[PDB]
Amino acid sequence: PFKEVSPNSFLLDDSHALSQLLKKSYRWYSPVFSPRNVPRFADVSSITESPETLKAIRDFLVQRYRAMSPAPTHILGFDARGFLFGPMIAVELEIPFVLMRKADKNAGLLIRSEPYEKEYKEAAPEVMTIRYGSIGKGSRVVLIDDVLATGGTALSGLQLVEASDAVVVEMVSILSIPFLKAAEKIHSTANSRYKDIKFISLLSDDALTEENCGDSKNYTGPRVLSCGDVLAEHPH
Amino acid sequence: PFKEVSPNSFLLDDSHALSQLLKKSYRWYSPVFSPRNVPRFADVSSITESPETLKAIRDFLVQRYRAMSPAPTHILGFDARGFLFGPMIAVELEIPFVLMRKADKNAGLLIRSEPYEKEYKEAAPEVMTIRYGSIGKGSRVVLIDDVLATGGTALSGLQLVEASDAVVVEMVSILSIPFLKAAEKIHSTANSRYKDIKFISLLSDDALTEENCGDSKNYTGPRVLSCGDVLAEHPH
Repeated sequence: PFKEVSPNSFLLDDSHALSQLLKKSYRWYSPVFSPRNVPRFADVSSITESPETLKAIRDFLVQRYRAMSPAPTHILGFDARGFLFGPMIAVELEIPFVLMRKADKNAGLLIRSEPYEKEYKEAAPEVMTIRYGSIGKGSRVVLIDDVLATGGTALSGLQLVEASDAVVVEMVSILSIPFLKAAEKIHSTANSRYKDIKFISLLSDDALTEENCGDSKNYTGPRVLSCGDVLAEHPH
Repeated sequence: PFKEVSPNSFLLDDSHALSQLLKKSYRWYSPVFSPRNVPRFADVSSITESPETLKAIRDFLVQRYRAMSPAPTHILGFDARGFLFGPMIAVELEIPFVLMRKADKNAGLLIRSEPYEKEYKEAAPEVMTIRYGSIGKGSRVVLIDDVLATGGTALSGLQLVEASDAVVVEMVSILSIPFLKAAEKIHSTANSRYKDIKFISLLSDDALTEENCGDSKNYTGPRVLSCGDVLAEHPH
């Protein structure tokens, strides 16, 4: 079951088989072996390439929403890693999977989010969208993505669902980075207007150790190799 | 069953329930209501937001790969729309779902594709990657994406699987645009080196009519609305 680690922010108890599987499967990479400058980049591929882990995520969440009352009406996934988990849950629940993407990636009349201005040593916030009418009045939406880091896109999701005159069931993520205090900040911003938004995570990055490092040890070459170069490494 | 519309390019017979459901569900948008300058932008959301259609795609393809011999070992989906269909099939087949993404989106040591130079009135081709070792020697990979248009990324997929010393089972897409002759061009390029690559599609865009137009009729406003503006349209 989910334990409240902080107000309206729940974490799956680490005894659960899903939590153990995630801890075992996850792989993170350091700057030299990743595309972003963060200490540990948690690779979503380490999850999707694991059949057992992918199935455990699907089963747990589907069971969770089937037993939920009132039941969710929609699943809104974030571009692009949220697309990896949303559809397999939505197909079982038999509800629509809506896409949250940048305007230049979305079709139809769109509704755009309004991100806050960035703070010193910033990092530009993303304006995200959903098609106008993809979610209606009375819709109960589950927001999904792989990792809850700073919470920028989660806030975009909240704004878009609110603008649509619908309610957020909860923000679910496979992994959370509690240090970045996304849930805490969202829960207090603008006089606690989002205080009632529930956040659920299946694993905390604090559970990831050196054993989860996917970095190649004692490697001094480039991070990216051309397909022609890789071809020359074997008889073909 | 799949019919050969051209050498190694198969289309699901339009009598199939899956083909009928796709024709009924699909929605396309013209330039003013889409993010790309094409006559008809086939919106993948019209598929994912349709529970019945999403389930029909999952059931058909899963059944197809379970009855396949030798059975596929991996499913490689294209960023980001391929992420929408791959995982729900891979979870049932209990095989890995590998991600093909641009280098600045992928973790670990990567293998990059080598796209051809563009032709007059061009449109810059994308260099795509997969993590080195995500697919090994002897792997039988199914490539998946929503639409087969020019085939640029499909070729990247083929190159990456080939470089990995693995074989392509087939390139599958929900929708194909036969007019752009992607299958024909890939099958002849570089002295027919990819002649044996099978292409399967579930629906041809020629089946999409005006009835599938998602455009708002007699609308003169902007394509994108801010969440604040949408909020003012209803009591809140």
